[PDB]
Amino acid sequence: ISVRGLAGVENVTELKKNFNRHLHFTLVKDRNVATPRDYYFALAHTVRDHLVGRWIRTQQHYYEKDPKRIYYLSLEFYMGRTLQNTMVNLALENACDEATYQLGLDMEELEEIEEDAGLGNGGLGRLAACFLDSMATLGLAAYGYGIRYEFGIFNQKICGGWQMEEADDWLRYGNPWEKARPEFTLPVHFYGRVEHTSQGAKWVDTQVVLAMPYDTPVPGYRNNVVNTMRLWSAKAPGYIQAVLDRNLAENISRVLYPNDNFFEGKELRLKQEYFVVAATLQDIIRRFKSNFDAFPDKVAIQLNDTHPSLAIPELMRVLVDLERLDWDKAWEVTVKTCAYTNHTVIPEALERWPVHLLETLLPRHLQIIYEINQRFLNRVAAAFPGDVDRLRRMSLVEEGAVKRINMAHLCIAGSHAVNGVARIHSEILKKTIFKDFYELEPHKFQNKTNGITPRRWLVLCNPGLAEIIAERIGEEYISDLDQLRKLLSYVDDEAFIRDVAKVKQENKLKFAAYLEREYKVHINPNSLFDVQVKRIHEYKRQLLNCLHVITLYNRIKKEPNKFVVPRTVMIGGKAAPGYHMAKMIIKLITAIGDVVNHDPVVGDRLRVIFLENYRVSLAEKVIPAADLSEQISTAGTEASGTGNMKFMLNGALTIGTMDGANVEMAEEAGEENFFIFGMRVEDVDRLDQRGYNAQEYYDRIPELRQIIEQLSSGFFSPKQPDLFKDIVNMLMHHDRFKVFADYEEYVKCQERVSALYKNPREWTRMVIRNIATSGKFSSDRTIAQYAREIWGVEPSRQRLP
Amino acid sequence: ISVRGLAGVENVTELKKNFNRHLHFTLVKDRNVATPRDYYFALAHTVRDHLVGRWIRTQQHYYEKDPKRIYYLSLEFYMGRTLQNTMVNLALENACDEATYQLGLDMEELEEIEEDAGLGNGGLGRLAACFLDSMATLGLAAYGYGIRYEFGIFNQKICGGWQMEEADDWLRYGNPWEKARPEFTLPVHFYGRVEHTSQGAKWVDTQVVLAMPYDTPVPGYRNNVVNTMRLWSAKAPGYIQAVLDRNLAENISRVLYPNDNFFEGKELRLKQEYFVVAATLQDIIRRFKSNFDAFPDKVAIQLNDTHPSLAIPELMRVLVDLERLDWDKAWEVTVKTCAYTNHTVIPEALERWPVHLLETLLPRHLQIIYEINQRFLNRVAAAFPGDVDRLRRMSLVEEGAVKRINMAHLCIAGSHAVNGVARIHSEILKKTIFKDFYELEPHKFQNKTNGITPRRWLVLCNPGLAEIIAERIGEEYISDLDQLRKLLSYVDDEAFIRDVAKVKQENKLKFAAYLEREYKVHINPNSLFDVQVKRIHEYKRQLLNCLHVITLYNRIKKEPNKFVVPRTVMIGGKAAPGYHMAKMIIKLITAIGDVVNHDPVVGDRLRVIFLENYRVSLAEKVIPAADLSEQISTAGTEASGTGNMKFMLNGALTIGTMDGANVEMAEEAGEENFFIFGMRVEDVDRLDQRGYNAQEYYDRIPELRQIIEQLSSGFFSPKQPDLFKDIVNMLMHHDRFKVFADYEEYVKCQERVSALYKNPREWTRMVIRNIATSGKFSSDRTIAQYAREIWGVEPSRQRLP
Ligand SMILES: *Cc1c(COP(=O)(O)O)cnc(C)c1O
Ligand SMILES: *Cc1c(COP(=O)(O)O)cnc(C)c1O
Repeated sequence: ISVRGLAGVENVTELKKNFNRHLHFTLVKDRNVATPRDYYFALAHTVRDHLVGRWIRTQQHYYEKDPKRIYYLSLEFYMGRTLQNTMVNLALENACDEATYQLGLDMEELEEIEEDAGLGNGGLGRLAACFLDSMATLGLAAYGYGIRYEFGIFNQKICGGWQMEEADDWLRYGNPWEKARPEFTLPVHFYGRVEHTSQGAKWVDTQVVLAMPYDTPVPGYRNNVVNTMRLWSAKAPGYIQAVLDRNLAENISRVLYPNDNFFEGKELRLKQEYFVVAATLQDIIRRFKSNFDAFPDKVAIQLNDTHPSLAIPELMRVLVDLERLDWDKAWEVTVKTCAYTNHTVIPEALERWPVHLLETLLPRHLQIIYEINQRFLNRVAAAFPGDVDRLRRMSLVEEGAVKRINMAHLCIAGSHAVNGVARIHSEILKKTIFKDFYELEPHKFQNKTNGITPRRWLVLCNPGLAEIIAERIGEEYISDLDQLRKLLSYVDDEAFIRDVAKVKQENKLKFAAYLEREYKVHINPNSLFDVQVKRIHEYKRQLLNCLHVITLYNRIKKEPNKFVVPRTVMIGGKAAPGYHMAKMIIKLITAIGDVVNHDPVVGDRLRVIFLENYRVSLAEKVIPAADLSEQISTAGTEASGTGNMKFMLNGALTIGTMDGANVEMAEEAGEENFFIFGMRVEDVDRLDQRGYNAQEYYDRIPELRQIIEQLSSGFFSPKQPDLFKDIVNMLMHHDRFKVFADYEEYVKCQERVSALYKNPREWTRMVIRNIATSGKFSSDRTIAQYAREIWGVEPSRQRLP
Repeated sequence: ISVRGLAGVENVTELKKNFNRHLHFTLVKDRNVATPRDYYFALAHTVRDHLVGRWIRTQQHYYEKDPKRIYYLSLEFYMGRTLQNTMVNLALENACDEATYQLGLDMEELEEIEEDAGLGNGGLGRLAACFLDSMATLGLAAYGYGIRYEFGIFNQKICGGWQMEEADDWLRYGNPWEKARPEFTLPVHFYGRVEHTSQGAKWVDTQVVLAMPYDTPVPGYRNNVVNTMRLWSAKAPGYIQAVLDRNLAENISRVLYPNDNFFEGKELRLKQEYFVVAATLQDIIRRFKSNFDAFPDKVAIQLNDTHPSLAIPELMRVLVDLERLDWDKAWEVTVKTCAYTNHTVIPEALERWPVHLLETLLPRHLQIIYEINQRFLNRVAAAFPGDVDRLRRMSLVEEGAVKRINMAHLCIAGSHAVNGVARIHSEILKKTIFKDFYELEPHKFQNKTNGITPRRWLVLCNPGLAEIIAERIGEEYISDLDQLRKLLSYVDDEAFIRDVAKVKQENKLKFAAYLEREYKVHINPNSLFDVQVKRIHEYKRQLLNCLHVITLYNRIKKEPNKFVVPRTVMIGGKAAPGYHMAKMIIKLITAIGDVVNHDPVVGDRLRVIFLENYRVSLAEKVIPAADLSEQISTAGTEASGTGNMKFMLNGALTIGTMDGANVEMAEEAGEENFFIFGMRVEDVDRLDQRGYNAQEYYDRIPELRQIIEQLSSGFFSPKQPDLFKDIVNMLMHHDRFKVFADYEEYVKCQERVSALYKNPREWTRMVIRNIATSGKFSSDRTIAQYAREIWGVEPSRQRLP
C-alpha cells in the first residue's frame, strides 16, 4: 500500500536497531523471555522517539514566532490507540512494518496489544480528539487541555445478555506516549471563604489539590508539526489515616463519569471541571506573561460544552483578584478570549449547579457569577426595556426549590462566539433554545458543522479504500478531503466499481475473522452488514431498529419460502451505569438474537448480534466493514453526529432521519443517494402540539401490534415473561421519542435498502457517490472555520523543517 | 581520588553522549529549559544503562548454573540513594565526574537531587539494605523481597522545636532504578473461609489483592554481579464508588508503619505482612518448578524478624492444600527452608496477633498454626514428660483476655536456624528469652553479629578516608575489610597521623557547610563533634545525653573562667508518631539548645543542635564528620546496633555501655581504645532484683538534683514552666531504663573524652587503632557466615565476564 510510505533500507536498519535497543535497555528483556506485549512496547518506544525532535522544534518555533495560541478545554479526549496513528502521520508505517517483519514479527498483531486511551464517552470526546489531530495538521499553535482519568470509559462486558461494567485500567502496563511533568505541577484551590479587604477580595482558608501535567504529542499529517495535549492528574499537597486520606483529593482525576448526554450534579464532577479550568488557566496566564490589553490577541479559550465553563469566572477571578484589573476591562478581555460550543438541545443534558453547592465549593466564583449576571441582565433591560420575562428567561440564575446557575447561560454571556455543531442545530439555537440571547447579540451565534479526521478515519482504519482512491487521484486528498469529489468521475469506471466492492468485502472478511478470533462469534460474510454503533440512548432509537429486526423475523416466519436479502444486524454501544432503560434495551437486543439466531427456519438469513465494548478501536474495525449505516435518531434530537460521517467516508450507505448532520450529508451527496425516512422536525412539532398517542399506531398497524404482544407476552423472555414490561409501557405511554410514529416509514425504507443491495452494481455506484461527497465532513474543514471565524488565526498546511 | 576509578577518554565520551541522548529522548528537554533536576535524571538514566547488561547476564547465569537460591524476606529495605552507590560498584565515579564536569555540571550537586529510598525505620531496615549489597558482592543468587511503600519513613520537620510528620513522597519525580513488571503480577487472598472436602481443605470466598512486582538492580562490588530486589505493590483486581473503593485494597502498600521497636497490632500491618509473604512464596514455588524433596536444597527463606513469619504456615498451606504433600513431609521441607533472625528482647516489640483477627483475615493459616502448635508441643511433651509449665511457656498460643499467637514462637518452631544479631544478644536468647526452645533444640540457635557495608559506609560516604587507607594498603580491603588491620602498623607513622586528622577536619568543614547551606545553622568547626543519631527511644537514652549536656552547661556557669574543650553536641533521629515521650524528648533537646545556644557566657564553647530528618543520606554526611560516637543504651537493651559500627569505620571514638555489638567492638580494638562506662547487664539485673529507686540517685548527687529542678521549675520552658513534668516524673518514678543509675559514670567518662581530645596526637592514634580493627563489622563477614552456617552455600568474590 503506497499511502503507507517508503521502507527505506537505512530507515529499516535504524528502526530494527532501536527496536532491539529498547527491548534490552528500556524493557530489560531478551528474546528468550520477550512476549508480544514486550514487542509492542519496544516498537512503541521506537516510534515515540521519532516524535521528540519535531515535538521540541515545534514548541520552540511557536515561542520564536509568537502566534496567537488556541486552548481547547475539554473534559474528554477520546483518543483511541496511538501507535498506528503516529506511524501514519510520520510516514513510518511501511518501514516499521518491514522492520518488524524482518525481526519475525507481525506488526498488526502488536498493534492489537495497545490499550485505547478511552478518556471520552462518545461524540463530544471524539470530536476533541479529531480536532487535536486537525489543529496539528493545520499548523495551529493549539493546546489540548483536559484531565488524565486513571480510568476512562468502563470496559463493557455482556454477561447473560446484560451489560456489566469493569474498570478500564488503561495505564496498567504504562503509557509510552505521555511525558509526566511533575516539575510543572500547579495548585488548585477548593472550598474556603472570601475576605473583602482594602485591596479587594481574597480567597482564603482553602484546601489544596495539586495538578500534575502529563504531556502527550499530537502529530500533524506529515508536516513535521507536533502539538501538545496536556492532561492534569490530581495529587495531594492519626498519621497513617492522614497518609491514606490523601486518596480523597487524588480521587478527583480517578474516573471519567460515564454519562453521555445526561446531567447528574455530582460534586466530584464539579471539582473535576474546576480542577481542569484552574490549572489550565494558570498555564495560560503564565505563558502569556512570558500587558492584559493584548491578552485576547494572544489567547483563545474554546469551551467544549459547558463542562469547562468555570473558566469564565475563573479568568475574571484571576484578572481582578490577582492581577488587579478593574472589572470592566477584565470582562472585556474575558469575553473576547472565550468561545462556547453547544452540543445538545436535550434539557436533561444542561448543567444547572445548585447555588449552595457552588457557594460551598467555590465561594468566590459564585460571587463573580452573580456580578456577571447583574451586569448582563442590566444590558438586556437596556436593550429591551420593560421586558421582564425575557430577564427571567435570560438570567444565569434559575429560581425554584433549589436555586441553580445555568452554565450555558454563563457561557453565552461570557463568550464572543457561540456555535452549534451542525447547520440544523445551530439554526434552532438561534430560533428556540437561545432565541433571547440571539436577539440581544445576533453576531455571537455561529455554526461549525462537525467533522472527523480523514487520517484515523480513512487512511488508518481503511488502508485498502485509501489505496484505491490514491491510485486514481493521488495522496493530496488525505489533508484536502474535498478532492474526493474527483471520484464522481468514476461512477461508471468498471475498475473502480470492482475495487470499491473488493475493498468492502475484504473489510467484512476481516471483521468476521475478528469476531471469530476474539469472541468465537460466527457471522455470515455474504449478508448485508446492517450496523448501529453509538451510545445506548432512547433518542438514538436502538428500539426502532429492534422493532425492525423483529419485523424481519416475523415476516420470514410468515412466508419462509420468500427470498429476502440475508442480513447480519449489528448493534453496539455502552449504556450509562444506572440508566435502567438503556440497559433493558441492551438486554432486548441480545434477547431478540437468542430467538432469531436459533430459529432453524431463519438459519443464516437473519442474525442479530450485539457488539461488546464498542470503543474507538472497535469503531475502526467495524465501520470499514459496514454496508448499511443506521442513523435513526428522532428528528430534532441528534445535534450533529460524527459516526454517520465515518460510515459515509468508509463505503456504507446511510439509512436515517433528517436530523443533525444527516441533513448536510444528504445535501452533499444528493438525497437520492441517501435512504432518508420518517418525520422531519416540523412533523415532530405538530405531533407534540396535539399530543403523541402511541396507541393510535398500535391500533392501526397489525405488524407492530404483533411485536408489542410478543414482547409483552414473553416471547423474547420465556423464563421471565414480564421481563420487558417497562420497555413496552414506555413505548405505549411514555415515549418522548415517538418510536411508533416512524415505524411504518422505517420498515418501508429498509425494504428499499434490500432492493438496492440485490443489485450489487448499483449499490456500489451509489456508494461511490457517497464517498466522493464526504469531503465536507473532514475535521480539517471544521477547524479551519473555527480558526478564521472564531479564533482569528489563519490555518496552514506548510511543512516545518 | 584513586579508589573512584579511571576516567577513560572513550568512556567519558560515551557517557556524555548518552547523557545528552537521555536529556533529549527520555526527558524531552533542551539545555535552554533543563534544570539541575533534569540533569540529575539524565545522569541517573545514563548510569542505570550500565547495570542492564550485567543484570540480565547475572540472572541468566543463575538459571544456567542453578545454585541454591536465597530469599531474604523483609518488610523494610532502608536503601538510601542509588546513584553514587551504582557508580562506585561499577567503577564509574571518576568517569561520570569528568563527563559531567566537561558538560559544565557539578556531579555532587546533582547527587543531592536524589530522594532517599527510605523504606525502613532504622537498624533492621538498613541491615537488609547492607545485606543485599554484600550478598551481591559475595556472588550469592540472593533475592531481596519486600513491599514497595508509596510513602516510606515520614520526612521529619522541626517546628517550634517539635517534630512534625510529612508524607515522604519519594516517587513524586519517579524512580529511575526500578523496573515495573506488571506482567508478573500475582493474586493475594484475604478473608474468606475454609472448605474441608474429600480432597482436603480449600480456601474459598476470599477477596483478592493483586501484587505487582517492581525489580531494582543490586550491584556487587566490581564483580559484574547484579542481583535483584523485588518490591510488591498492591493493585485492585454504585459504579463511581466502586472504582473509588479500589483505593482500599491498594492502601495495603501505601505507607511504611513508622514504629521502631514497638508492636501495634493494626490489621493493615498484618495484611502488609501476608501480602509480601504470599506473593513472594508464589514466586519461589514457581521458580523452583522451572520434586519437593529437593526444595530445601534449592531454596532458603530468611525471615528478617517475625514480620514475614506467615511464610511458615503459608509455605505449609501451599505444599499441603495446593501441592498435596502429606503434612509431615511438608513440615520437614518447611523447617529446612526457613531460618529466623531475632532483633530485640524488648517485650513490646514482639508480635502477638489476636487469634480472632487471624481467624477472620486468614482462616486457613490459623488452622495450620494450631496444627503446627499441637505437634510441636507434642514433641516438647515427649522430650520433657510432665513439664506442664514448659508447655504453657513454649506454646505458640498465648492465653489471656484476648487469645493471641506468638509469632516468634511460630518462627522458632518452623525454622532450622534461629539467630541473634550480636554475641551478647544471641547468648541471652539461649539463656533467657528462648531458654526453653534452646533446651529442646540447642542446634537451632546461632549468632550472626551484624555488619555494615564498607562500600556505602566508607568508600561512598568517606572517599577521603578510603583514599589515604588505599594509599598505604591498596584497594583490596574494600571487599576484604579485615585487611584494615594492616593499619595498626601506622599508629606511629607521622604521615598517616597527619592525614587521618586532615580527612576528619575536611569532613567536619563539609558537614558545617551543609548545615549552613540547607538550614542556615552555624556550628563551630573547632569544637568536638559529639553525635548521637538513631531513632528516638527511651532505651537509647537520649535523655542521659541531655542530662550530660545540661551538666556541661551548669559547670560552665559555675566556673566561667575554667577552660573546657569546646563541643557541638548533635542529636538526631525520628520519634514514632504517637509516642508522646519520644516527642517530648525531642522537644527537651531543642529546649536545652534554646537556653544553652543563647547564653553569652557560654558562647561557642557549647552548642546543642537537633539534626532534622535523620535518614540514610544524612547519616552519610554526619557520621564521617563525627569525633565522638554516642552509643549509650542501657546494658541489655540494644541487641546489636549498626550505627556504632559506622562511626568506628569512619574515624570517631566511641563512648558507650557494654551493650550489643559495643562489646565486640571494644574486644576487637581493645577496651583501652573505647570509652566504656556504666552498668553491665549483671549490674542492671541486681538493681532489678532489689528495685530501681531513682530517688536515691537524686538524693545523693547534687549536680543531678540541680538539673531535675531546672527541668521541673521551668528553667528550660519559661513560657510553660510545667512543660517537662512528664519527663521528670518518668525519670523519678517510672524509668525502666535507669537513666540516673549511669549518670555519674557517664559524666566522668565524658570528662576523659575531653581530656584525650585536648591531645590531638593521642586522639588520632586511638582513632587509627579503631579504624584498623573495625573489619569484623563489615556485612560481607556477616553474610558469609549466614551463607555457610545457615543457608548452606559457599560465598565467592569471583568476577563474572
Ligand atoms: C465517532 C464515535 C462516536 C459518535 O457516534 P454517533 O453515532 O455520532 O453518536 C461514539 N463513540 C465512538 C467510539 C466513536 O468513535
Ligand atoms: C545505621 C542506621 C540506623 C541504625 O542506628 P543505631 O544507632 O544502631 O540504632 C538507623 N537509622 C539510619 C538512618 C541508619 O543509617
